[PDB]
Amino acid sequence: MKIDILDKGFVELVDVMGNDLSAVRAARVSFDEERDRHLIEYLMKHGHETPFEHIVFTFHVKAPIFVARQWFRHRIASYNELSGRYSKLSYEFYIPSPERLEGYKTTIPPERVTEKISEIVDKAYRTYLELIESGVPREVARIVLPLNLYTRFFWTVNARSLMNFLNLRADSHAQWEIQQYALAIARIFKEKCPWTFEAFLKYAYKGDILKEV
Amino acid sequence: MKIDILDKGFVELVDVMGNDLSAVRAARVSFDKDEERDRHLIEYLMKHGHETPFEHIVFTFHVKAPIFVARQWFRHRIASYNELSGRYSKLSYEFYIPSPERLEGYKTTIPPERVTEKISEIVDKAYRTYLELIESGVPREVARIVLPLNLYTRFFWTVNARSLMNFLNLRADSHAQWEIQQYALAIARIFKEKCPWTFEAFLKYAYKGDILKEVQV
Amino acid sequence: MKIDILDKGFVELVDVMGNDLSAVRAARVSFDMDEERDRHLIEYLMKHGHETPFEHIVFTFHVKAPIFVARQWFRHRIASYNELSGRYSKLSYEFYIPSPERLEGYKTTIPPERVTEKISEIVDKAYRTYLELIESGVPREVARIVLPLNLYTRFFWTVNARSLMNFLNLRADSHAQWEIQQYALAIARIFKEKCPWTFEAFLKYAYKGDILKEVQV
Amino acid sequence: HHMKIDILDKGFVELVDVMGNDLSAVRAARVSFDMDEERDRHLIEYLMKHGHETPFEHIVFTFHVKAPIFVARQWFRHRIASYNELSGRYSKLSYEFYIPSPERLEGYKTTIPPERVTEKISEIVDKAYRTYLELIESGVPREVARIVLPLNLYTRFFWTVNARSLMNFLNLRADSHAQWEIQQYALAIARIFKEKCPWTFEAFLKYAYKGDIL
Ligand SMILES: O=c1ccn([C@H]2C[C@H](O)[C@@H](COP(=O)(O)O)O2)c(=O)[nH]1
Ligand SMILES: O=c1ccn([C@H]2C[C@H](O)[C@@H](COP(=O)(O)O)O2)c(=O)[nH]1
Ligand SMILES: O=c1ccn([C@H]2C[C@H](O)[C@@H](COP(=O)(O)O)O2)c(=O)[nH]1
Ligand SMILES: O=c1ccn([C@H]2C[C@H](O)[C@@H](COP(=O)(O)O)O2)c(=O)[nH]1
Repeated sequence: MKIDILDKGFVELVDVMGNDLSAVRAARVSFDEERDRHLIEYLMKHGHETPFEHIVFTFHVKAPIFVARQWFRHRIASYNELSGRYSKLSYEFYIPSPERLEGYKTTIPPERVTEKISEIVDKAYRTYLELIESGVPREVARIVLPLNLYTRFFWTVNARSLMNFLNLRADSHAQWEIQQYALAIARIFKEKCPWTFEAFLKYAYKGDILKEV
Repeated sequence: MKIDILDKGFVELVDVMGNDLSAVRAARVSFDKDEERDRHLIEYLMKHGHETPFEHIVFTFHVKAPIFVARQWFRHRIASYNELSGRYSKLSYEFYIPSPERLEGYKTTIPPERVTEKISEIVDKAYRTYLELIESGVPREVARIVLPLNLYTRFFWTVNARSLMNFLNLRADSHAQWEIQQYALAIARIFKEKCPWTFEAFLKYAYKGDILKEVQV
Repeated sequence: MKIDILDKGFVELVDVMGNDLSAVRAARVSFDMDEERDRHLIEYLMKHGHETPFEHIVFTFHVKAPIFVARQWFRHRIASYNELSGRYSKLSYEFYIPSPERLEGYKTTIPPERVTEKISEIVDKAYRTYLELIESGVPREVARIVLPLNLYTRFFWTVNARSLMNFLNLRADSHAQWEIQQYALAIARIFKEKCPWTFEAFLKYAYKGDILKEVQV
Repeated sequence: HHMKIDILDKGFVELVDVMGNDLSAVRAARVSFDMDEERDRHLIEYLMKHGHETPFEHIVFTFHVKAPIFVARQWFRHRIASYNELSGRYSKLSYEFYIPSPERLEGYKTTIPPERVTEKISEIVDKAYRTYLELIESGVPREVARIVLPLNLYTRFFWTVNARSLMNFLNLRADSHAQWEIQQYALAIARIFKEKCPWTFEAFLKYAYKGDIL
């Protein structure tokens, strides 16, 4: 299962451990859908979230560094990112679409903003390649690359922690770009743990965009 | 996979996510096998202290053990726990009674046999009043306070590979109480079975303990 | 600053780093940044869910409590602990003996004075056997298993303000066992005494328990 | 408090607050045994020797750091810590970037002279910043306009970390195998750690420090 985000990014499921029943089982400490469904809802409305920690996912994410810097602030998880200082960086940058400026009245046409961003990316990237060819080590040359440069990482997180992620990132106050990734994460999560997801939206979700998608 | 520990405890594998290759893919940041090179990478990561890739291998265990063992176990914070509630459940007549062989190598003023008898007696008495209290109408959360530390409890433990190795370093060591050493050995066996390459690399480059290299599996 | 809990327990403040303004500094950095606004800033953070700035306030408490209380307390993983060892020290004769009032509000087949009496009996027999075992040469780590969960233990707790507020939401709640509720009240008071604005803001916008909105400090 | 060390061309590491010291570790450790300058210190060495690191968690520090984003990203990977950072989506970012000096290139035979590399990095940074300012004045949201800024832009953050976690940070960053720039900041953190917790620090170097530059 893979979901494309922004112009060249993505979120794909690598592996998963357990399902809704994993939480049920842990809550009873042992080893009827209606009996289980109801327990899941019971645990969710009373704030008993530890049972949901026994469900874990591993995602493979392709995102712009500026989205990554926000994403990595979630410490109750595991990460492994590509090493920019020990591998030639690919020519992958996030170039917003003109619809990204929609709502904002700017001095210049949104499509012009799109153009200026591409320009910087190119000059920056060329300077980079120029630096490497000259013999300047990667760890140094890449420091002139912009924040929209794409990076990839593996993310392992438990269900409780994932729900913490969505409360903060699947919300209109978060930057739009990461919101998009959050929706993708939300969808994959819903697929693997429908019961836990249903209950989350109803009693614990503090966000606002999932209640409308 | 279920292993018996002590007189009434056990270690059982509930679930597991990934294997040795999960660390390999995590380190390369590529979602796609070459034994030689994969194993070589595992050893490399273990040898240079790059433990983050191993956090992508996760286990969920179901454990039955004495409370005095759980208290030491629960000290490992990078893990998830779910234990039976004594304040929300009638506890079962199950306690750890050390075998006479447990005081072997110790000079005592009474036969090891007597120690077992003394321990078994108080336990029996303590449990007795606990029941009298329950029938009497005394709330469980209050009635169970007269129950000794050797009472058995059960929990679910979800821990990633890295954190599990750190557990082995401290518990699968002769300096840890004998009773928890037994559980760590059981953990190690299951760990060895699921991630053989990582385990071997662990023993070879990072394990700080002293028993996992003198006792098979 | 020491507060007595139960019959022989306590909550004592060992050290503290920062205060309400520590959280103010942190949050400021975000906007490249007062005075009376600082107090209003704290409410802004508390009400809109910006908890990270409070992680910069830290506490170290010295706590004496029954083991059955310590075990629930230690479940809070975002903190640091160091406790009295039952295998490295000769445990002292000190157990939690509920007062008759503890049952007040419960129909009991036997008088509260009786329940109270039965607990003491077990405690005494258990400790009795404990000393006998020790006297006989039985290692401390084994001998203590006959001791009940109402035995008092001591530990140091270092935790930040955000994690502390998390502890209060859960323990400073009538759904938690009465014994730990009492400890939570002492912790709440000390926290109120060191970070009045943060605490005040806490009860008003983020506190999810009940007892702290009816009980003072 | 007070302590401040300058790093690179425009960065720094400032000690904001500290809780406890060596004895804090001694005390915490003592509790286990229900329990002298000579003995207390011998204990700290004992704890380090055998790896009993829990006691050092009762020593906490609060730092104020100003460093380029590429260094900060590496830094934020340390999870047992608290952070608060300058927001690129909430404030107009200043014209401050890490410009490697010519000597940073020493040891490397490069086509164009080091001075030149410095020049070219300065130029690209200048164009990127001007485009950033241009889009800002044009009404483009800050969170969107700052995406054209290079990774050598300076950021600022507060860092609250305990001594054990701090020794963990040094084993990885206080090492020649880590980028030079992170090494410099790591060396600064170590200096302050040393000043405030001599015994713990000195024992660290002797029985646990897995690095090679301290
Ligand atoms: O020395 C290093 C190199 C890499 N990374 C992690 C930091 C980033 O999260 C990601 C990209 O690193 P760079 O190689 O580009 O610095 O990998 C580190 O923590 N330390
Ligand atoms: O109110 C409660 C009940 C249970 N537990 C956790 C504590 C122990 O780790 C385990 C068993 O607790 P008891 O119910 O026996 O106290 O579950 C708590 O933290 N708080
Ligand atoms: O080998 C040991 C000794 C102590 N402790 C921690 C466990 C408890 O939190 C407290 C008291 O332990 P006991 O010595 O009573 O087991 O210290 C351990 O985890 N392992
Ligand atoms: O919505 C936000 C804003 C800030 N930050 C954290 C991310 C960085 O560590 C630092 C600055 O982020 P930017 O505002 O530049 O994205 O604060 C987030 O995680 N999410």
